[PDB]
Amino acid sequence: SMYTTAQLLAANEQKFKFDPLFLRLFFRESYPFTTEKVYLSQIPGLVN
Amino acid sequence: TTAQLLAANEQKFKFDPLFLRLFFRESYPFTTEKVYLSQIPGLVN
Repeated sequence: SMYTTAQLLAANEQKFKFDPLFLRLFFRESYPFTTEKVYLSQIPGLVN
Repeated sequence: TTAQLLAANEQKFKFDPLFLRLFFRESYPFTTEKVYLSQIPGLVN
């Protein structure tokens, strides 16, 4: 029952900066593996 | 004694609307008692 008046003027969304350069830049190929575990192997190449 | 008024300058102080001209545009007259300003956090973990 309030008799006052109000007129909205602006509603601004403050958003924190966030930009993914590391994902866009180095990690470029996606391998979705359906199994339980993943294997990674490195072979040394020091021949005496 | 006669005389004549050849020149008469008007003094002025260096005044210029800079902040209002640069940062304040889009005037909004309002026919309302009080105004509302609102903002949304937009902060998610």
